[PDB]
Amino acid sequence: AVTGQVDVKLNISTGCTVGGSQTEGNMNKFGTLNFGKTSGTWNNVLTAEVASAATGGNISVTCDGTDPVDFTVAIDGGERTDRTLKNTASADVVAYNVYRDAARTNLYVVNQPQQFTTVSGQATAVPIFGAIAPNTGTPKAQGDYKDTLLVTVNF
Amino acid sequence: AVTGQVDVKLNISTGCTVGGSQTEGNMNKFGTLNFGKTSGTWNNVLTAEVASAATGGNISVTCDGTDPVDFTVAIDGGERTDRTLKNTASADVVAYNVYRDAARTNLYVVNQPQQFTTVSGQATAVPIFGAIAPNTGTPKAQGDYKDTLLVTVNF
Amino acid sequence: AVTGQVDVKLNISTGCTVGGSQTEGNMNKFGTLNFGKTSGTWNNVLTAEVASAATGGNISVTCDGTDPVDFTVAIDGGERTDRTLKNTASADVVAYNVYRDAARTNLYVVNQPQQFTTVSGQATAVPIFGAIAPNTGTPKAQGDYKDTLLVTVNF
Amino acid sequence: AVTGQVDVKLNISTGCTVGGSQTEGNMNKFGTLNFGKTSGTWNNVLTAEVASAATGGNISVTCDGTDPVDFTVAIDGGERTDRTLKNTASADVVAYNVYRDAARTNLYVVNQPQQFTTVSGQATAVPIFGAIAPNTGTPKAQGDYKDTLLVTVNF
Repeated sequence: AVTGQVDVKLNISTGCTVGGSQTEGNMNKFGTLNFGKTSGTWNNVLTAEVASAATGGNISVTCDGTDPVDFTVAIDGGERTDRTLKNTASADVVAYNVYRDAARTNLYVVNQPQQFTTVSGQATAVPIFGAIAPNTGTPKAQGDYKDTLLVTVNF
Repeated sequence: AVTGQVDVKLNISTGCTVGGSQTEGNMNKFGTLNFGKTSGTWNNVLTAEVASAATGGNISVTCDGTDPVDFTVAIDGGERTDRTLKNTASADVVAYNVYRDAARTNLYVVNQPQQFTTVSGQATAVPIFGAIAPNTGTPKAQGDYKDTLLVTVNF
Repeated sequence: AVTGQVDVKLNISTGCTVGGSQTEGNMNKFGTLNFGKTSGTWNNVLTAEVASAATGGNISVTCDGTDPVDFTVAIDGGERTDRTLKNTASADVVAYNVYRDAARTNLYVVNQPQQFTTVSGQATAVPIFGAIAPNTGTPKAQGDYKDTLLVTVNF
Repeated sequence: AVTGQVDVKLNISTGCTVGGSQTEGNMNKFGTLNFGKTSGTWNNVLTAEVASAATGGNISVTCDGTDPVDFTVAIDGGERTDRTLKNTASADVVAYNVYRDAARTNLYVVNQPQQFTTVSGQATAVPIFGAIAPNTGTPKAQGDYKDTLLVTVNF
């Protein structure tokens, strides 16, 4: 019998809120990274942007304050922690990655706070740009591949 | 701490691929819209066609299927979202537009899926015809003007 | 082309001057009406006096003459013309008013010359007493609320 | 025509409020310092405490916050600026003073911020102890003597 304590805390004072999300039960549904349909072996880098579940556009984070606030954005490694989509039925995997800029260069490194700014009376967008490498080796099995990345807007 | 979910998806079954592109790092380099050299004030509409980065000709989209597939083409508004080329050093801008037909009539409207057909055993070309209005007012500063339009072949 | 005339005039002879002001560029900075810090919903009437920008005390108007001079004081309605402070970022407003006497009774009516006396070898103070009504309804958003009342010492 | 600017400000964020007051029109009525009845020449120091206009007891200042807040209290010199009560009809004056502690030692010096503490979930009382010197010289005229001290709770 090892009984222990867990201090719970919350500082209600002046915070920042994330728009574009829908409450799926008790977990915020931020959006979808829909690469679309594809064949077994694709030569072009499959690429799609996150579509917020609430509006359809990009996640719009706004801060409830007057002065500028510097908030951070961190995305985790997905269900299996290595950013791989898994086929619903078979065990095939599809490696992918999420970048922050339009040219697939600034990668949202696993469990890292990619910095962000937010200004007076405005909603800043959180671009989560997906990208998949060209698979020109083995044709992955037919079906639907999925993953649930947990995006962590933290301060 | 606002943690949220982003569902990632990919339907590997029977897709369409875009030829004529080169993988620039992790972003597909589709081509170049080279208007060429010009003077400060041009009276003629400057006009050039996209040159695929892989072959030099037009982007050739082919679909990996037997039955005809109807795929769409969407081009965005460029780096600044208003189709303006920017001088590398100064802040001068050069407004332009991309059309689909040879007579500069069917405009690729910003973020719009201009429809396209593709047939059995064939590669369909994606004509991205550039066009710039005659500037007979103020002479833009010397140098190189650039823009990076993101073409979005989606299904 | 409607060209018209604007007669400019100035009577240099024997005038009155306002002390306690600092020249902000080409506009006389008379002072500050600092109500201080407050919570979303205040039950007490928030009340503060003008603090001259030059000395810190009350605006001291003196007249350059020997015989008594009767000069007037007029304050306008603020930036939006209805005496409301505006949040720097959001569009929330905070209604207020400026009175002349210590008991918040003699109101400086919008664009009205509240009379004043000035005597031999003396500086008369211009009490601009601010007052804000008790807001016990809706909590205004966090941040800084501002307004710039133009005080018009005229003869 | 000397037109000038008066910057108005208010920081709505997390403030402190004063209880025990009643809004007399647009001016907070804090209380009454009632020395009571007296004869022309009194040998004993006349002494009474402030009675809040809202409850009848002492002014109870509470701060709308969790952590302790250090607020200040400043009282001015009365209507004539020398702490003298004036007869309603005649010009006789009665010098007095307001102290902070029960032994008439810690004087609320004119226009001075006598410091104060306020703690979690509590209302701190503001003791305004009045005191009048023994007049054993000239008998002041009959009638009612009054004064209106402006108490300034500031942060």
